[PDB]
Amino acid sequence: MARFFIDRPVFAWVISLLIVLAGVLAIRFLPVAQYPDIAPPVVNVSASYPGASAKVVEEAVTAIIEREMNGAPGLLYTKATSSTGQASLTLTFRQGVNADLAAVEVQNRLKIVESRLPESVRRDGIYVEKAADSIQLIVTLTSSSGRYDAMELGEIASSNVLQALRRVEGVGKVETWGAEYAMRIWPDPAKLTSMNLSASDLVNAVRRHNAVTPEQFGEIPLRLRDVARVEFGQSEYGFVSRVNQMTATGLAVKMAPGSNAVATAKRIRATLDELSRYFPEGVSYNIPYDTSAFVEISIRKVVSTLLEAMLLVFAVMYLFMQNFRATLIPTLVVPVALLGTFTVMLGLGFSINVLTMFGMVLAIGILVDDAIIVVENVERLMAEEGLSPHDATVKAMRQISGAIVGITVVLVSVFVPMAFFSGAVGNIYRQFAVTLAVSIGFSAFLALSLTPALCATLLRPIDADHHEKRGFFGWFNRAFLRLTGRYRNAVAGILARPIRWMLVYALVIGVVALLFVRLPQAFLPEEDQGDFMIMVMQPEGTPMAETMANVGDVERYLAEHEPVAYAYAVGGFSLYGDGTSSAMIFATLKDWSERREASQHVGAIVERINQRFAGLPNRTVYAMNSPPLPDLGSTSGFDFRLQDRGGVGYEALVKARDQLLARAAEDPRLANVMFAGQGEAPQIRLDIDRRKAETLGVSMDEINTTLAVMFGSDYIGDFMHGSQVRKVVVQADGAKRLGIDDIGRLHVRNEQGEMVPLATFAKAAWTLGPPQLTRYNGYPSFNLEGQAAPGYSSGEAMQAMEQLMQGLPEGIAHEWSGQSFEERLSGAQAPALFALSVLIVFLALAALYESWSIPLAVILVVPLGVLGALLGVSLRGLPNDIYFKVGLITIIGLSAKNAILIIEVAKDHYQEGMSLLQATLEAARLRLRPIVMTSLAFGFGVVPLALSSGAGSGAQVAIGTGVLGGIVTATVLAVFLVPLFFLVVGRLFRLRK
Amino acid sequence: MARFFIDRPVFAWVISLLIVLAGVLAIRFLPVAQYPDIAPPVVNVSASYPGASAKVVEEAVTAIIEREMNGAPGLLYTKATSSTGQASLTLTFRQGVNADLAAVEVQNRLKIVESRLPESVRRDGIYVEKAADSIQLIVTLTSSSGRYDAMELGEIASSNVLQALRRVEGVGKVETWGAEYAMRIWPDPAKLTSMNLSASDLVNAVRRHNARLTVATVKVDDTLVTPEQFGEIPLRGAIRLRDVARVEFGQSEYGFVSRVNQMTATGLAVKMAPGSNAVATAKRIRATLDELSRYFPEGVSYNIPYDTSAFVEISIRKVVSTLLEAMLLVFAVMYLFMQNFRATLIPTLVVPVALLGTFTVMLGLGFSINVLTMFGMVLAIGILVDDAIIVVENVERLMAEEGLSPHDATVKAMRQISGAIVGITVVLVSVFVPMAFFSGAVGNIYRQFAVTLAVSIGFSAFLALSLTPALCATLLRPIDADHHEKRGFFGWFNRAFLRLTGRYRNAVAGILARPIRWMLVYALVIGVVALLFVRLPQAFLPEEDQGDFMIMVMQPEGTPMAETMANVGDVERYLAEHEPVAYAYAVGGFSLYGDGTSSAMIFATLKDWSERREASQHVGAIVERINQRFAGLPNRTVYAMNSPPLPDLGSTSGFDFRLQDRGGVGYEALVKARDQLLARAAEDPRLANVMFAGQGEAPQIRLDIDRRKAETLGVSMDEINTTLAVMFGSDYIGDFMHGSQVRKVVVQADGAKRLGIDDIGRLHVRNEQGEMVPLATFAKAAWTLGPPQLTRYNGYPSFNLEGQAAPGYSSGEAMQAMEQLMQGLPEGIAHEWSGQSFEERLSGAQAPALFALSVLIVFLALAALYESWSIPLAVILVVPLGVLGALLGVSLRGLPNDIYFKVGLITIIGLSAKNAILIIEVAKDHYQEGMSLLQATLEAARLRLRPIVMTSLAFGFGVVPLALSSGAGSGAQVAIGTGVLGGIVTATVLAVFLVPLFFLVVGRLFRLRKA
Repeated sequence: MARFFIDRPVFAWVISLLIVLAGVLAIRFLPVAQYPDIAPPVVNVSASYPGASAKVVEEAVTAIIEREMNGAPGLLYTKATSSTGQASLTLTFRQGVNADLAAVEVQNRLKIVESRLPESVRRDGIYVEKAADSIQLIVTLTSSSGRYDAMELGEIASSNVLQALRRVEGVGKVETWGAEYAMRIWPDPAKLTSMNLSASDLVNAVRRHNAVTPEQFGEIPLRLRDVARVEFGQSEYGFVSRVNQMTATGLAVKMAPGSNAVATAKRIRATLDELSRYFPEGVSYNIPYDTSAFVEISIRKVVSTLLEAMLLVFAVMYLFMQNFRATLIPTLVVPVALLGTFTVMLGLGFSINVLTMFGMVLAIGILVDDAIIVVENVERLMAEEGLSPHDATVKAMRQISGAIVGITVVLVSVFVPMAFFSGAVGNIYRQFAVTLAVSIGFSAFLALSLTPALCATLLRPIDADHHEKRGFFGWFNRAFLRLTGRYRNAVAGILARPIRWMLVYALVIGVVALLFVRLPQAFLPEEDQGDFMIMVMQPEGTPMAETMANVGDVERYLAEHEPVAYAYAVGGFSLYGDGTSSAMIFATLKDWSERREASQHVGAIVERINQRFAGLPNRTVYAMNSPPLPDLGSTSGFDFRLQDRGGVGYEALVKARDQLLARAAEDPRLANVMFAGQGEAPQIRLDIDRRKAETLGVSMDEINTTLAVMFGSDYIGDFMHGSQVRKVVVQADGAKRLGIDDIGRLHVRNEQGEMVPLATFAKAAWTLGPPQLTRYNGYPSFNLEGQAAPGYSSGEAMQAMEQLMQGLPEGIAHEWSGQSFEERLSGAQAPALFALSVLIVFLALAALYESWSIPLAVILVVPLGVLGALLGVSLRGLPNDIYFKVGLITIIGLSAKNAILIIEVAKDHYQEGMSLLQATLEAARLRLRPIVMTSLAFGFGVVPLALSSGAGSGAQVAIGTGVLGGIVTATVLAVFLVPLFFLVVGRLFRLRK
Repeated sequence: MARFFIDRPVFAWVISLLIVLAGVLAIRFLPVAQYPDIAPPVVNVSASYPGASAKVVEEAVTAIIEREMNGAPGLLYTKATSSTGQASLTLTFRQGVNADLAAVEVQNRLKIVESRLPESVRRDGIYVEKAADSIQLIVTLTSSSGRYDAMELGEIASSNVLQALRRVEGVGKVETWGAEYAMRIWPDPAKLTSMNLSASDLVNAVRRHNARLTVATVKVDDTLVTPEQFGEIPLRGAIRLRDVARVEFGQSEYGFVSRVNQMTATGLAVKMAPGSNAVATAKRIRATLDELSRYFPEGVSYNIPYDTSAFVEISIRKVVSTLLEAMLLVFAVMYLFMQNFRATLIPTLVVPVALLGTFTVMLGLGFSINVLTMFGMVLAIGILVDDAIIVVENVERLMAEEGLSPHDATVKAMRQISGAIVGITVVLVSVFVPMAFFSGAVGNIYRQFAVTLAVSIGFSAFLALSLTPALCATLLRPIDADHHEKRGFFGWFNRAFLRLTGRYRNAVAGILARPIRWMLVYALVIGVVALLFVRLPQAFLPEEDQGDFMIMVMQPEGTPMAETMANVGDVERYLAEHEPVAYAYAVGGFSLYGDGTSSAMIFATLKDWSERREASQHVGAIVERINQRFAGLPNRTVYAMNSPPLPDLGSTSGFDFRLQDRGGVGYEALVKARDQLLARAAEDPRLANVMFAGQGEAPQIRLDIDRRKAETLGVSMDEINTTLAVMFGSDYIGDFMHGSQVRKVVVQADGAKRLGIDDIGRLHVRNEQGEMVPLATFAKAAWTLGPPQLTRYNGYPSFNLEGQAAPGYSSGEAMQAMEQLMQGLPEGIAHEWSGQSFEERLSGAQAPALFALSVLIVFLALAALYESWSIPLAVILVVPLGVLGALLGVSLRGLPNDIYFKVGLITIIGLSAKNAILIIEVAKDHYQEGMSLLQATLEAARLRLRPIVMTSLAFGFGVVPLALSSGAGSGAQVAIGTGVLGGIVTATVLAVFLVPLFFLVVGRLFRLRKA
């Protein structure tokens, strides 16, 4: 069809312009994110057994539900956490499962197993939801005047902000982190012990008199305040959200799965604008934590990188062609293909993410390659034979179209298999594959439609002045001619002793194998997200005052030695277990431009935070950067599950856990390996004598009420306007300090009501036990989370954990979860990835060139490029990762292209009659210049990624360095060994001459 | 496209290799089953009202739920049954809806009226389930050491076997039947007479006493809910160990009586997860059971008394073996004729690739590998072989007759046949696709695979138009002079076939010479085909010996569990004496009720078919010996389901007549109307056997409560229920009998053995004050004859009537006749057809319409292929010839016009049509050359003789094994065989002697002329 467009330039221009218009419109309509939809579908099942406690809930509810859900279609795995009187089973389904249909199936199974579950549980009702549990944005209301305090701000948010934020499209759930006033003026057992009451008297009297100030609450006849004289109960600070050492209402925002974070954030901000339009007096919304900002800046940076790559490719193509129009043609080819790729992305639903932009940046050189071939040949014909631009273009098309077709076919074929892979790794592969393949296809189409027309119109007959530059360009031309002569001599040398150089090639293959073995595997690299979390782990049940003081210290440190714009945290909420004395500092860093030095990088900041809070047994303040992929995983470190598949028992499982933790501490590869589960806590066991209950005349439930007045919630009447709370909780437990044990002597209200302290009616034990019980995939498990020590990759850390598991008592498994599971999947997929890519290349070439020998040689070419990629990544110290594997695929494609460039022409000349040796040498010379030109163009197009620096540059460096090294060897080695490969193959298989 | 691939062999090779790899992966991922799911999505709602009258159950549970369900999306119809103590509402949903979403909606609608339902049912909880009552495999653990209790064995199973089986790949559910450990309150029958039972009060005390703290690490670890702890719990002399409980309980939780060959075991049913290979899943289960057996304390021997997977596997084996043997026979025939090993190799390579492509498409669409899929695979391999063999034969004959080199011969042969190939592909597509339009998924599968196998001949349009031409262009080597024809059997056979061809040409010339007579013969063929088609019974699926039979002992409404066990033992002994049963596991309850005391299920696995080869040892005869002879007792209704067909939906002329509409007419009035209607239906000749499937009214006793006197007295109605509970009262439960494990507590008068009948309206009742006053003073017990179960259809109490059409009378005609016979019945009563009747009423004329459409499309396509409006008529006329042989064979065999027969007939039509198209195309080409119609026709007949003979011989010999099948799936195999074999024989002979006549007749009639 090339001739058709040659004679119809207007038609080609029309097609190109239509493509450009479609691209612009698609870009306007295309959603923008950072990463594709890697979030695995997740369904949460929640049940409650108020009449039960921990480890009875697990046996009666958790185990039954998890056994029923076993065998669910698409069920990736199951994590079941059973607390006291509450069971939560999160069933993670594999990527590609309809969340709603999955929830439907879960509900069906839940109804099927409902009968087995305790009737109390059935009446309670087990809920099934699909909401994500990852906070994407936080909202805080701050009153500048200070008129509205925590309770007032919380009421304001609940009245306006809360419902409006839920109304916003794209957010699944808005969680509130505020608190409301209460009036817990109730004594401790020290007070009652000094007295002779079991607090039924006073609590009941307060209830009667309610039917009022805290003083008046205490001053109640049993008007004795002293009997109830305690610290002024006020739950207004109950779950205080500490933003920059201040108290503000916390509004966690969890965006709904499959929702554009940027658009959802924008909608949230607009709704907050309206709420502030109806603000009370001084209240204003101050979002302290956001994720979309890094997404936006990353997209901007990659766009800038793309522009720079385009500039560099123009530079190289000019250096070779040395004429503006000739360089102009491929530069015009580039954007059209990119815009068509954008349109296809919109058609397939692929959102504009960092990965697709990486694909475009890599594409640029591959896109220019074909037009480079076309224009180079047209110029050669227009100079050597002096053909008119039209005639030169026609002849060049006649002699170049086959090469164009072959190169495009091999590239698309190499980018085909990766798309078929599933999982989040499959999604990343799909992004890159779609981008590259569609771009290359459109590049070929333009190289056969637009490029010929431009070569026949834009190109003007070169005169002697342009023919002999007599300058730097002339020097380049003469030097390249000299290099071509030396290259011909070198290729003759390569073919002189084929056995020797083939042995060298086999050595190259061996070195490839060794390098691949040495290179450590890893997942996507870390980046300076601009925000991080400092989990202040505290002893379970420690006074919340200690946690709050520690949080204040953290906030001050972040405001003294760190560049933190927003140091937000929640008291009573943490990934430690969400305990009342557990907090997490959701710190947001300042601008990345301000944070330019290495110390100002988030990693160094976190390291300094750990150092500052090192040597603190009281508070384990562990800082962590935001996970690079917040969907598949939630913790920066690996997710290890210590499954008790053998059923060794809880105590034996704990022994295995502690031994593994000690060995991990010994292991140099591992670091910061900690048990996410909370430690054993003292649990009192009141073995109240039921027969004694019968004798006393107070029911066991009546005795339960007596110990509820001893320890139990009863919210009757509050009046404080601050939060407009009408619930004064009579919780004698929390008020003053009832937590201290009463095993010495409990206090009981007998049938008479004389309030004589309980002597032995309750057999208090005050033992200890686990706060929660965790099972993974139906096996009791302990969640051990660690990280790789500096100088070791994540894959190395995972392998270290696996090795240390060896030696644990039989019955202990090393299950992986979260991002660790995806890393295992990627490591398993990598061999299939490369092997399938090479196989598809071979088959495509075989069908294309109607032979097996030609694809055999082209396949022989690949290991050199693979070698170069490995060499570059090792030299820079980068680990093997998904980006490295994609780079490997690209290098396979480029090496195959460079191989074909020589091999096809050599095959043509050989079939004409030229001796295999002679044809090989002649081809090598003829195709030297196109190979070098295209390879340099592609390499310098990838250079900006390799040399990228700053926020969101680790990924760019990771992919670019490997691609650059591969293309470096995919040319230097190829131009010498491809002739050898073809010669040897032609000797092995008698090609038709 | 042949020219392209002829020039590019490696290209075609690559395409074929891609197809092969895709096929391998598809087979790796394809689901495997016996039959595909055809049943419309059905939701079962079950509820239990402990100790409630059937009429009471209908009034509260059945009616409310049924009424509310009306309105669910695609609710095709609603059927409801109200037994005593439980009710079941089957909601049949129209096909196309997702069963899961329907189940969720049903659950929500049940939630809507949960409150209205009685509190006891609320505690029990309405159970909603997608209809999957398919227990494929059964695992039982017998007391191997003779020292393990049934409940002990069940404990071992639940602890270890249950969870492991749940984890096993492709296991939907592992529901169990084994008896457990539940308490059973066992007071004396004089408890109320002596002092008072008032067991309600003490059981409420049990529930109240069991308590846990509400407030946080502090907790209570004291709760007494066990038989031993019942002496420590306050049970309200009064009842306690400290009070007077005495007789505690026994038999723990009496449950499903599990006896594997009269040996106590534990009931552990297993169902396959839908979409999982049953055979492979069975293998997984077997290995897991091996490991667990090693675990077992040498007394828990695992037994498999039931596994449907075995028959599925053996049938699939039969089919696969048939495929392999067919390929071998094709090799044999092609060597017999061509005598060139490479030429023999070519189709033996081409065919499997097309099969694998069919597998790939099948996986893509979602169709699951089933006996239907594989059986029809064996149908189209002959068609697959046919196209490859005609292509290679045309290539080789040019290499022999002419001196064309393999490449040139391939080019010319493809130039000759390609257009015909395209036309034939289209024709076969248009003859197989219409089968999909049927509302029967059986026909849909038999379409999809056969359609993509004619489009495996379309993959041959990418192989036999691409790969086969390429292979012939390369693998074929020029004939080694005449060395291929030596003095051996091969050469003599070749010479003899040449002589036969000469004789055949002379005979065809003779037939053409007198066309009128042979056309009259063809009309006679039409008449014979018609008459044979008339005299043939209609069926849907031929049953086969699965290797197992199910027995259900239905007994009077309630029989003592001891008596039920006695009858079960009698049946089991009879089976162990006069029947070849490998395993005879018996489980109480189950059957229609599901847990009914009278009901009893016997899963009895037969021996291997080899030892049961004798016809009397076939499952049909074995079931025949049962249900009579030993069985047939008046009260003991022991009936053996004679190998319930996996698609339990096939019904030749079954009428699902439902006298649903009540219109206020009393149950008695509806009974009268039912009797009148069934009598009149018996009288009318259009109708046949008509029965009232509902069980006849059994003796009973009612108790008019003294509710008015209870209003006057202090006796509450709940107090009356408690007095019943004292004497005739059970089904309440307890909790926490063994730790977290939740068991039950059941009040039983006089311990286990009350031994009382006169308790009816005799027991005194102490009032609210406590004064002993017989409720019999005002409450009266009266003998009655009430119905066992109340059935309501679409919200109307109905009498399900099952009938068949009288021989020769149309099913729809008989349904109209049923309606007319009803016409005139008392007002308020109406009819509603269900199941097969309902579907037929919806549409029954699909078949003629799509058949006519297929004929029209074929005619148009042939008109395109021949470039004439007259020539296709001959190809159309060819069709009945093939039908003749299938009809003759099925008549001689006596087999019915089953689905297998019909599909095989369609396949034979396709094969004969392909042959006819080839013949007529070649004849037309020769005519267009200039040769006279007669001579061109003769030449075409001569040429298109050897490929047809080879095709027919290979396919027929491949089909012969199936036509001679011996047990182990014999039914379907022999149906397919008989049909295809007869069609092949007659089709081939009549075609080669008549299609030339057809072309000649058309040419003379319509004045065909040169271009």
